[PDB]
Amino acid sequence: QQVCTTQAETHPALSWSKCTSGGSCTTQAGKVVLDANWRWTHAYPSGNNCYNGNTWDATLCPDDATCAKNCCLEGADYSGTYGVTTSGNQLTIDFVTQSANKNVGARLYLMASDTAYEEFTLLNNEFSFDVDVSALPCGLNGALYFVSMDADGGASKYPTNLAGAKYGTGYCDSQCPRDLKFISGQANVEGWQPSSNNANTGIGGHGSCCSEMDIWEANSISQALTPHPCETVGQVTCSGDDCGGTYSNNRYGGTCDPDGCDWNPYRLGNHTFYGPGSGFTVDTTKKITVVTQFSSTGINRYYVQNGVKFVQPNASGLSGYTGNTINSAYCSAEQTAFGGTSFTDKGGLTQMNKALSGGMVLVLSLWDDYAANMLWLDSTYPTNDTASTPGAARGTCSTSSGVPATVEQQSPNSKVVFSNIKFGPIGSTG
Ligand SMILES: *[C@@H]1O[C@H](CO)[C@@H](O)[C@H](O)[C@H]1NC(C)=O
Ligand SMILES: [Cl-]
Ligand SMILES: [Cl-]
Ligand code: NI
Ligand code: NI
Repeated sequence: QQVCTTQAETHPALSWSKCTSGGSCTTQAGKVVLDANWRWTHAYPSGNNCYNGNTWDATLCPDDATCAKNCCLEGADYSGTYGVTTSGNQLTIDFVTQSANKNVGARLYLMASDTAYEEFTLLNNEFSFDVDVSALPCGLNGALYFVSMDADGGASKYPTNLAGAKYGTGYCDSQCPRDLKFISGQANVEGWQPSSNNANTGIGGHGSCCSEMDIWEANSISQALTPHPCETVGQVTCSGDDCGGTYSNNRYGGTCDPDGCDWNPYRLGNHTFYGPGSGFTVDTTKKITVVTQFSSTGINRYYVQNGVKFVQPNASGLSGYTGNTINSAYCSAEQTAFGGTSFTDKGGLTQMNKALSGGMVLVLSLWDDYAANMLWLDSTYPTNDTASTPGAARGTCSTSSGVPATVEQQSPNSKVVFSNIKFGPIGSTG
């Protein structure tokens, strides 16, 4: 895509800490950038909208290549349109923001500079952040995660991407998402189908696949930590159903693992660890520090709240696994007990570790779920199962919760607040 400037693009500043072996940390002057899908796209250098509602303009966009030549991305009013603000080391994302239109959430990337995403190599290192999920009810997901995106958004590979990282291009993840309007310097107009339950979204003929490490997906009720490997570490474009993922006729027919080897303490039999108020070990009405440590043998986790350190609880009642670590033994035991082969079919932790040994881009988002109402995170899922089905129970939310139109109407002032990001070798951030 091209770049237009009737709306200025200024990336909100966000401080974070880089720590070194020995525990010295120094402040990094980062910034964040809004994903290109949230932006206004119109004719370059000026003219009609290329995309409006959930359909493309056929004249401007007769094919994928011509569309990208004819259409530009605009700048973003982060606070006024998207409900995104920063202060020092703190980032806030509001759920519903009303201005010209109703905006729902956001997806943002941490930048090293105004033209480059920050690239984190996770293996042998740890990532720490603080989060306030108190204003995230059932059906919402405040997510902090990593994907194997190109640092320049693909600009050096695809000359028709003139927008680059400055405009939040180049997203990919383990779903091989097909809802993206621009992939690898081309529009996704050919075969585009509007969503039946969402006025603003659709599904195109291509998707964008890459490795993904979901450090944090959570609301005030439930949370999960999930590696997702892909057969190719970095970005690849897929076609149609061969993308796999939720919006495809065969979920597992692609090159990424859309399920992942997930660790949700509630799903793993600990129903008192995480939740609102003093009945839980980690009280979700108050700020939580979440630390995640990556090794060739596994992923370890601890929390700090009110100055008190709590390690990840052990899996409870999982046949053949007694630890608290995402390692190959856990991922196999999980598949054996709960079902599925996707994670190991796509190369498991060995393949995940290849992505963790290269640069990954930090993604911060807030979303509601137009496929499954977030029931997979915070309720019983699938709903035709009950608590007696192994792995069915993931949280205490009602099976009727999380319908997007309902949560958007009911809880529009929901928000997530991420802060105090720290990164360095294992043991260095604490
Ligand atoms: C849940 O985790 C807490 C904190 O680690 C622990 O004290 C408690 O025994 C765990 N519950 C079960 C059922 O294992
Ligand atoms: Cl229980
Ligand atoms: Cl419970
Ligand atoms: Ni194609
Ligand atoms: Ni219980």
